[PDB]
Amino acid sequence: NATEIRASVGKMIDGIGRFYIQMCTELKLSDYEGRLIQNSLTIERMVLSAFDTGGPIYRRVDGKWRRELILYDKEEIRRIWRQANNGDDATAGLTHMMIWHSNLNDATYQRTRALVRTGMDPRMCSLMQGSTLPRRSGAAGAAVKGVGTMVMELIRMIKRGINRRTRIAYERMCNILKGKFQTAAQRTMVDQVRESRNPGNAEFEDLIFLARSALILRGSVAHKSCLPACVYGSAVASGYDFEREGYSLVGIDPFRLLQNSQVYSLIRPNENPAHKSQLVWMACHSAAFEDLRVSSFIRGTKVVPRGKLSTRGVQIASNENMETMESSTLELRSRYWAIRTRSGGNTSDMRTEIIRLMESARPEDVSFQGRGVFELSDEKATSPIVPSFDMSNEGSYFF
Amino acid sequence: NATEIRASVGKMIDGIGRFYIQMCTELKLSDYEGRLIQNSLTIERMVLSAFDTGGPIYRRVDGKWRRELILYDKEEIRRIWRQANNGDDATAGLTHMMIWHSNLNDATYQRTRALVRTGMDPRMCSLMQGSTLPRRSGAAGAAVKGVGTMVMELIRMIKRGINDRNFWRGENGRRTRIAYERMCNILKGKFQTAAQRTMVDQVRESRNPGNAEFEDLIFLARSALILRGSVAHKSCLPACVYGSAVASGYDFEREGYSLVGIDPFRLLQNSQVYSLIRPNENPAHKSQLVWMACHSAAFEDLRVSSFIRGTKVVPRGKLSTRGVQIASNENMETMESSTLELRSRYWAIRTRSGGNTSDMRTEIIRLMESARPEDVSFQGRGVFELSDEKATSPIVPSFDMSNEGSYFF
Repeated sequence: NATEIRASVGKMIDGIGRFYIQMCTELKLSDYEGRLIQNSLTIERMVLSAFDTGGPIYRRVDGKWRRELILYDKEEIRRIWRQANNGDDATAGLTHMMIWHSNLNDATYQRTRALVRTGMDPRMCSLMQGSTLPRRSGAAGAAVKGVGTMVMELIRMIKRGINRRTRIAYERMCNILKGKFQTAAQRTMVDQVRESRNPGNAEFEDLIFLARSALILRGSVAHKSCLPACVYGSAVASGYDFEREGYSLVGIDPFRLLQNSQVYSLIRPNENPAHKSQLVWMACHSAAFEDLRVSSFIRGTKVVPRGKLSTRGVQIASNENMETMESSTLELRSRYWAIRTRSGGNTSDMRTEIIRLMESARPEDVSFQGRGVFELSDEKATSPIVPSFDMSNEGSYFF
Repeated sequence: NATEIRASVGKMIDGIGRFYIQMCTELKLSDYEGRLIQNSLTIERMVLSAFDTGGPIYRRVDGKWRRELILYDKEEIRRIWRQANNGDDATAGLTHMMIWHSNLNDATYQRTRALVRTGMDPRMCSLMQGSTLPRRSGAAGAAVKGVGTMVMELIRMIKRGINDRNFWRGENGRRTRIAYERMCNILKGKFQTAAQRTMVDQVRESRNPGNAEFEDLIFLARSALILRGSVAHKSCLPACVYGSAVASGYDFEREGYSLVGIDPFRLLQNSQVYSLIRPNENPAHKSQLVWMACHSAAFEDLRVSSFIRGTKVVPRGKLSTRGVQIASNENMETMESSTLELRSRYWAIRTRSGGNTSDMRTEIIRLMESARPEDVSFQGRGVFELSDEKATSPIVPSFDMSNEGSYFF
């Protein structure tokens, strides 16, 4: 059923577009200045703030870039927003940029300080997908969350409490949690946790276990390709009428759109452009915890690890100066595309059950058997391509 | 030094009187109206509601009485205040009003509602003195408050942080903690035994105050039942009286006034103060009340209470009167006004001491274990006559005559 799902989400994409265009028309920005991922970000956040303000806005004068600090009627923003969505709320829409930000943050930063202070192992990076994503996120907003993400929450919710209506949350938060697991025991053990009203260290220690079980017996976590507002604004302005022509966040749509996007970015004096583009590209698909090998394969070019990456962050801090600042054109095109999946793959004390399953598991264990990559011409999911990694690679752990 | 105090006191007294006058002179009152206790309380309230306004103002239509829910412009009241007060902000004066009320409050309502609530034993009245006094009252406010109240406010927080909204955390949390500490130090201050005091320190040294800390305070509170705490007793009078007093041109600023001496009794002695009373009550029973409230002798031994006064001071459970102020829910055509018997044969001085004698928990028990109700405190002090204006002839009474039921409540 390509009617609702493909076209209803198109309508949510149209809104973001239209809005971005309106909002650019207010700031009286130029074309080059509306394609500046920097300005786009600021706008996106102005809105999510107002629906739950001012921000940094960069301008282009003969030669150099001028940063403007501006403020807008928090309500005016809310007004312009609905105008674009037919006076609707389109929570989906706000939630969408709510994720684009997430996926950018899960790739720009490593959230160790928080994991440890929670009592999670810092090496549990690949499980913190969407830890930045405000709880306000929608129902299809949490589905993108990693197993580890959920645990950090419950553990804090529990840690302060064990240190009224709050209950329905906890059970559900677990049901979701449990719905991440895709194996008997995994599933069953979550229940054994959800049994206690005042779950103390008994649980505190057990979920942490299950957290680690997912490192081997992963769960189902959806990935959503959420592009910057500018990309959708520009597309809408170019005539693309997505609600009519349909759009996806896990199909070929997002890659194809990024195959023509003209996004620019501010870039510090010593930073590497190629390295900058990489970053953004990984935020456009939630590939911050993907196997670098595959990311590079699909990308078309080296996908260098975080450490070796030359950049501190896409947003420009108030600290920096504009004199020594310039801007490059972001390389967002990719070689092939792939169905962003949700599945994690698979081959007494319920712990034992898992520990026993954990064991038989080898890192070499092939997942998504038969699934492959698609050419950018292959609109339909017709012919798949299987990658062979016998190759001089460059790692697998972005972090 | 000593001559100063009395000046400021007078200075304050004077201000107050000067004020209540202006209020009468305002509402176009009379000698009578301006002496009715109920009318006074309404004023004082409004004088306080103006520094964070309305109340019932009583008038007499020959045959019956009148209510008039007066709403006087807030900012104006606080402005006539400085006028009457030389353009000084008499905050102390405003504190005097507050206390008068607290002391009239303890003398009427038994605060059990709140005790069982915070988990304190319902039998701790002896300790809940000055509890209705808001935080808005300074050091004066605290000196008056007692162990019960101090514990109560501490337990209130201990618990408020168990629901824990990060109660003791973050920039504001750290600010609360500071407060919690202050209050711990206030409690500790009142204690006379190092054991109690040292044991306070053991509680305020925690950072996750919970049941542990909680039970230790309930403990410290029982102890104050026998190892008396050191509390402050003052003599605060309805400003209607202070009005009449300045009337005579009695300049307290000169003549000096005090809140722990004879001066308070001197006024109440020559003073005409009425109060509205409903049917089925003994018009003397209200007198006791107001009188008690005036001296804060709500938790004083009924003996020393009934002796210090000429008549026999009866307990609450045989005092037919449900308070000074009057509700709006019931008949006002049956309001017999009466003159309050606010006099006493003898006057005594109010004091601070309670006459005083986890290892601390095991050791405090000893002291308690050692105390006896038959122990005499304040050896050497007695009651004085109104002719002995300079406390000099102690009349140390012989008490136990089987009329022992000193527990007002």
